Amino acid sequence: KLPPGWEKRMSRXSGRVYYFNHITNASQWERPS
Repeated sequence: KLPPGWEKRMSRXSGRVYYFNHITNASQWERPS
């Protein structure tokens, strides 16, 4: 599973997947380990 707080999203816009963290407000293109 994704680590705590992380959600996989897609901007169906560009079709790019990204990840967002609810705890920290961080976002990143790559899947968290």
